[PDB]
Amino acid sequence: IEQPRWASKDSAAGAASTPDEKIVLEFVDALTSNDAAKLIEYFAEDTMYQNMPLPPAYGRDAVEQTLAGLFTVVSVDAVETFHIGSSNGLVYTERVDVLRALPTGKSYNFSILGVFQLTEGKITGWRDYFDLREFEEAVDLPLRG
Repeated sequence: IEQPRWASKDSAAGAASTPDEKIVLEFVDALTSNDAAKLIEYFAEDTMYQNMPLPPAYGRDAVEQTLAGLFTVVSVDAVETFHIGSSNGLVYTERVDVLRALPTGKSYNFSILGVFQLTEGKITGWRDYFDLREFEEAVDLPLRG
């Protein structure tokens, strides 16, 4: 999985330079855990998680459940973060997630730009934007949108 032509060293993951950037980098790196119980610890009680524009999860319980549901049908095999940056309390990750369907073994590269909001170092919001065309096939759960 190569570096894109448009990747900029000035915003590379290794150049993350605020507490929030470093926390978010750590979190998306921990996605390969496939471990909802570990991942949920990064979230505030008052929080949200959405794969745009699918129905959002609000509240830590809902986030935990949807993360747990994901890892029953999908392994996040790799996360490759090309850019990380932050502005006005928001953190951006321009990246690629590699998802492998557990029942088919088929692998999928998703180009993602995600925005995170943290409050006192805990995730208050997380919205990933990417193409969902292959998402319905890749995740063996009914899309609810």
